[PDB]
Amino acid sequence: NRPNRLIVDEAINEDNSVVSLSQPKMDELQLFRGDTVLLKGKKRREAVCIVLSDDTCSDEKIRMNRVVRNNLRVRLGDVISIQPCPDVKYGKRIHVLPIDDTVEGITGNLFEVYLKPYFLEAYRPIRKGDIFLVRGGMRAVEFKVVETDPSPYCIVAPDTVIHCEGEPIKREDEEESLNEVGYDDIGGCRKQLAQIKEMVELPLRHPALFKAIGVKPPRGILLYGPPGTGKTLIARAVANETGAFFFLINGPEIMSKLAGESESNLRKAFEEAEKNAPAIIFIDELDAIAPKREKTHGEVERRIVSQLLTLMDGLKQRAHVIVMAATNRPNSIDPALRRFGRFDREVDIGIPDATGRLEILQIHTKNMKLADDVDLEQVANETHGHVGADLAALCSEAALQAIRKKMDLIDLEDETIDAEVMNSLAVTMDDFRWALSQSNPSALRETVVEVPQVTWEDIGGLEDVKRELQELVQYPVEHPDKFLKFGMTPSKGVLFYGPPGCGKTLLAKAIANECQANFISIKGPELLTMWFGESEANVREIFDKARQAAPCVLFFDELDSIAKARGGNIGDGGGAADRVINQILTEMDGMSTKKNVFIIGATNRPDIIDPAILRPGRLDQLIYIPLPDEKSRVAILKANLRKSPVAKDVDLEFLAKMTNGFSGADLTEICQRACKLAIRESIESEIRRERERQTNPSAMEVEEDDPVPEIRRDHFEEAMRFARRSVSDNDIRKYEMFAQTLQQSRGFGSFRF
Amino acid sequence: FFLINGPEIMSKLAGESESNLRKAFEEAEKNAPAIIFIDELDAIAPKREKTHGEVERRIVSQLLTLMDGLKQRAHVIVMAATNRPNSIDPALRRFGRFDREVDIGIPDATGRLEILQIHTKNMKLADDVDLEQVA
Amino acid sequence: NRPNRLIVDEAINEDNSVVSLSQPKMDELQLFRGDTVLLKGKKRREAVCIVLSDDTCSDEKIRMNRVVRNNLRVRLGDVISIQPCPDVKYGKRIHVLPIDDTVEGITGNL
Repeated sequence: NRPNRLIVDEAINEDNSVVSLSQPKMDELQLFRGDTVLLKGKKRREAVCIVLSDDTCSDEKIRMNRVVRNNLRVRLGDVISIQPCPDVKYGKRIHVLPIDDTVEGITGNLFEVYLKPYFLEAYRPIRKGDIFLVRGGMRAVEFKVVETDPSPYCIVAPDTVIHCEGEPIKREDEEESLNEVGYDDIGGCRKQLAQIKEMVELPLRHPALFKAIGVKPPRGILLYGPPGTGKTLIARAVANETGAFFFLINGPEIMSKLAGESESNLRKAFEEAEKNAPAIIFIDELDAIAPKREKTHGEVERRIVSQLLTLMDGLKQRAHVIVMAATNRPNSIDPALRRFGRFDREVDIGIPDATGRLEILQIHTKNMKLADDVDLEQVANETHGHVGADLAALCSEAALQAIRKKMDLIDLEDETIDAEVMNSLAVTMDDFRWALSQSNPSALRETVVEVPQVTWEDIGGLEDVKRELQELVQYPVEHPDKFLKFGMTPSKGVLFYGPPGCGKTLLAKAIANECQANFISIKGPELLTMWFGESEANVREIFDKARQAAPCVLFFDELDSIAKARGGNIGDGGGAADRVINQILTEMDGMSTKKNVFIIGATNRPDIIDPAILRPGRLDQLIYIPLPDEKSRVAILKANLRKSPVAKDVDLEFLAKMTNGFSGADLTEICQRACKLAIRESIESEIRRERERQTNPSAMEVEEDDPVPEIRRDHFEEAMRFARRSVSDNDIRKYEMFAQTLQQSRGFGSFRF
Repeated sequence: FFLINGPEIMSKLAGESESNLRKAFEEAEKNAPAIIFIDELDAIAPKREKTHGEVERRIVSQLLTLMDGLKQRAHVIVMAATNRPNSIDPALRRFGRFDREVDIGIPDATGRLEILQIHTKNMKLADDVDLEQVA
Repeated sequence: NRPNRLIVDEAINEDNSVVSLSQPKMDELQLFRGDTVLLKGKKRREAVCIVLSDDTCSDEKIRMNRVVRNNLRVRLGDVISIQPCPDVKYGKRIHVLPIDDTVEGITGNL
């Protein structure tokens, strides 16, 4: 219509396709009932204008029938210009092709039924997959018109010779055409995408603008995007939306085994596309595969690369040519085309944001069931780890889990498959959450494999530490607000300088279970490689994966091992490792974005720490965790008892008093030993009862006959007699000295005037 | 069934194996709602990341084109016969062939004994073969 | 399927190919002499079987015989009704090919 769009919400008429001719609509656009002005809808939309001017009763609003919007595969409220468009022209002999799902079951001759329904709903919709108000024949007679350029909307006239439907159009092909890939069907990084999309379109939509500029437009940019992000899918969909002489290319076809056959085929394709109309091609990282006569020794490949470069960058290459390049290697090493003029531009693609994730999720759900039981906004807010095609796969997995539950929640339902039941299945926030827990990011899916992790509730003590971890996690959710208020960035991570060997893996697992993001963990065993220089390459790969997967954590296991105290003292391997560690630290601190990371490290001792890494900035924070206290001992005992048969026979307070800060792992081991003794006693009692093999029907008054359904204080005393108390006084002194050294730098007052 | 040995997919002519695989996939698709068995698929490629082989890169591109095709499975099953269940293969690097892994109930432990019992019960008359020895 | 487990008991008729229909199938299948009673079964089963139902006396158990299960390749309790013969397609030249077992053991030519 105009930049002032028609508010098509509720037409004055209630037919299938009747635009309510507003006083403004019927006046500014001469939209009379006989005026069959074709509305400028979406995706080549045109029809006969059913004027529904009802300004006499109330204020006539410019509204199209909601049935028209539902039919035309559009939304109600669009702008459409009321003029006779050529998409529905005048025609003498128009081909008629009734659909197979429409021709089958129809009553009478096709011409007889059609002419009967030809006059009915003449001003119906003829847009993309538009369902005209074709009611008649006592059946779903889908008047599948050819919708040809000559008279796509057939006026009721005997002149229109109804050509026989030479083929009954199958419903599957019709659905596939309706299930097309649109430009708005992608979403995501619209800010970047439109920059190239409008650039391409305006050059064709307003070529006069390009002429007035005096500068030619690009010949097709390169999509430097993360692989498998739907980037291939997104490019294909964008090409499908564009109405141009497109001819995508693939590397497999680009690799011929004959003498120059691939290059000749590529040249022929380019020439045919140029001769056709607006050329559009798709590439798959064959330029990162281009040796540039320098990377590799494959001359035939190099020859093909050079010929392609000349074709795309040469004397009078082409007009109306769009060489769209999809960089499957995001860091496409193409020293030849990836420059000014040789490449048109470079489109950078990757993972979306939380808002973009929500948009993509909404797009996926739009073609899905009700999902009323599932809160999409909360799920998208939670789903801050996966993105793009990963998010789409997650949605598919949630649908599959809900469907598997419902089909399992029902019988096979092969006789009465209640579509109402299927719709009611929809999607559950329970099913969605179950899949999401089952789901994980694809990058981590090839990177890490988690094991069971107990919740922070199972974590005993470290209340201040738990609070700090919670604050760090919440920083991700509201850090925009904090930066807006103060303007201060958060810390990266803290070195959990815990008691020596007290077990910090427990803390790490508890954090990971309590973690709400993509928490990754380092491994001290996989630090170095025999291949020269591979260590920093592994380090670089890890850092890059972390930067890609924000928010993320880096549980630096064997922090002392990587620290190597000084670094670079003796041995060539030692020097190389020190260099790699320094490079990793510099990558960590720092010349990058540093979006969301967590430096979680536990070392043997502060002396074992890397002096440079231990320095601030390189070290964000540190947790010089001491050994367990009596209250901590009681907490650990309770946590252990959370899954055990308890008793009051042995006093937990007395146990803590006798502990004198003994190792909590020792207490857990003592509990395990007591439980094992009780279980063995129960097994022996059961064996003894079975020895008298049912001597009486009521031989066992307690059928289980649990001899130790509670904790035997005798077992506790026996475990105490064989206690460990692994707290080394020399190790105590060493950890205390390290802590005292740390605290020596500490100590400050109010410092307030 | 379309058994496709990974070793059989190794050719000296760059693309010849890839072109043959694409042709076989198309022929099976035109044939019926068939099932493709990608034998030795895990070692069939290095995902063109660990290896600098341009042939490997071409094979990966063909797979991402052939295996990931626009409705290229008209009721067709691309069953990727991985060499090892946990082998970190090329498709581990490129999780596009397993762009969706089905929640499917995996095997059992007495399935060794069960399969031995089936084989003995298939046509064998070894009555004196004790089932305890089989277990 | 249905929540009530179908009782797999002995068929009323001794022959495997002949079975007794249930109460609902006693009169549901119309007995026609000029048209073969093709029962709708599993694997495109169009079998011209009898409409002999023991439902006129008692509730005949819905269960196949010892060889009927391997014959029809249908599970116990599966619903089978008299429907149009889908395995019987009339064509311009529709002839049944012979086999060696059809030739071997039979007197004269196949």
